[PDB]
Amino acid sequence: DLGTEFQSMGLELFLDLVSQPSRAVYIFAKKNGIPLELRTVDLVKGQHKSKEFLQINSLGKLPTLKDGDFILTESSAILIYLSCKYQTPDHWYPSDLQARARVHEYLGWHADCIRGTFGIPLWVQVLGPLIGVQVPKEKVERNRTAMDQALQWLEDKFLGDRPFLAGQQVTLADLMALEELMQPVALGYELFEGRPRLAAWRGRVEAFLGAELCQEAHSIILSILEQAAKKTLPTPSPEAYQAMLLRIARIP
Amino acid sequence: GLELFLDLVSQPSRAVYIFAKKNGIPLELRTVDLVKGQHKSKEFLQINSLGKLPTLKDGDFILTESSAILIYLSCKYQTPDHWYPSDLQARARVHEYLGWHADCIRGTFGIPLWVQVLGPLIGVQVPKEKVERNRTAMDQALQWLEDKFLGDRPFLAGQQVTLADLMALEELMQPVALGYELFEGRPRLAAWRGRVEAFLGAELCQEAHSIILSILEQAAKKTLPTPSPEAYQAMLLRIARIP
Ligand SMILES: N[C@@H](CCC(=O)N[C@@H](CS)C(=O)NCC(=O)O)C(=O)O
Ligand SMILES: N[C@@H](CCC(=O)N[C@@H](CS)C(=O)NCC(=O)O)C(=O)O
Repeated sequence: DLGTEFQSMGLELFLDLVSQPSRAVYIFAKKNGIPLELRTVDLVKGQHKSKEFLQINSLGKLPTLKDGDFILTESSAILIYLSCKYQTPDHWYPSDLQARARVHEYLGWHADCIRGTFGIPLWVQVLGPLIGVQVPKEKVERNRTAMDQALQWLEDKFLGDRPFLAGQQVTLADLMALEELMQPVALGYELFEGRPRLAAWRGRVEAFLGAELCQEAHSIILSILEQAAKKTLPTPSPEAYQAMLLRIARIP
Repeated sequence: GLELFLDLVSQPSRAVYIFAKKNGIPLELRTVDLVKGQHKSKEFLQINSLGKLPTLKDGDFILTESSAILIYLSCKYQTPDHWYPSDLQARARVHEYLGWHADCIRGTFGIPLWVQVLGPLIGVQVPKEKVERNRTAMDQALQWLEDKFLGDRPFLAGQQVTLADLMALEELMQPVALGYELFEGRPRLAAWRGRVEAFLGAELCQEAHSIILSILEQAAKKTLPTPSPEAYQAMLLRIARIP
């Protein structure tokens, strides 16, 4: 038992930029100059279900942080953990009791109404057809309606007449939300059209993060539909296939 | 004074109720009857536009989400550190559980109430295929609870009871109350429940679980309220997101 499933010199982030929470953690680290050894784990190929990866995260999900012997999953937990270990600027995760509660409030609602809803178009347009499975139209339509309702709440409850989702500055909440919303955008769902306040929010977040950073975070997802069309994606392993079938059958 | 809007039929409502009672945080409890539809009434929507429970009102500061409310209260009233430890890694274990919980527990464990009580109340059956898929999903999630989170440790995020255990126990009680004996065959999980329940106290557990433990019989006796049209609408949407 040599622990050769090989460490980098420092902090390791196991990720795939096709994944929304992977992109959120990637961006946070890059923007703050947190030195991470990025380890690519190819979801479509099934490397997350490889013997090697399951030794690191038994759940076989991305992203995963490895800080020495300390292995941490869940983007929200990773983002917060990095923020306090690397003492990032307060605005991301405010200390103030109430401003922090607003971030935790968004992250909780996000997990219910954004996560698991906005990623469905990749399954419909790319990943299902990749393994010969079509998502029924009734479900696609239901998903479109749910996305619309969630965006409406995003504007009305969280953003309102304010600049960011949880107050006056960019927080972990804005990062999490943007990267989920990018998944359908990259597949040609024009989510920001007809929604000016959300559109301006997007520009505000991207302006803050920086074009070059956004560009390289989103590169892979912005190209995936065209790659699928030209049949250049990996063939899923049997383990990825199993997981894919389960995810597709979780679509309501 | 603090106000907590809740219904003890609701899992996250129960989690917050328990935390506050156990720590003696003085709350004005404000019952909002979910089955009736009071959560979609105009007066409650003036409090939480999302129309969901639980909701906390601290002066003119209105906060939703049980996880966020639990953390807020923990800091506000400076409760024993173990619930929400300050230590960087012990804290992350709590947040890690809460994130996974929101994916794999919340939305899966509540389904049997919809299958057995709430759907039938408004004339809608959940298809057998979905009930079986749900049973399989609960069993996979329980397995992860035991293998990844508990392991051979006493609680879900370490050596002491945290917010994670409270959230987990109250979701797991929903099917238990409806006759799913999900602790059968799972010694680590059964032991964990014993530990948590011993810490909270028998009386507090009984108060928190009384309503959900009597709901099946209320459905059988036909004594549940008639949902408002707004509640009916929300019910139909919830039922249709069952996969
Ligand atoms: N709530 C988790 C979600 C993690 C997650 O489900 N990640 C996906 C990629 S976006 C994954 O690894 N899926 C592979 C699988 O479930 O087999 C987080 O934000 O970290
Ligand atoms: N993630 C939220 C979930 C809140 C929630 O969905 N509560 C349910 C009752 S358990 C509710 O109010 N449902 C009514 C509806 O959605 O119309 C939390 O833990 O507070």
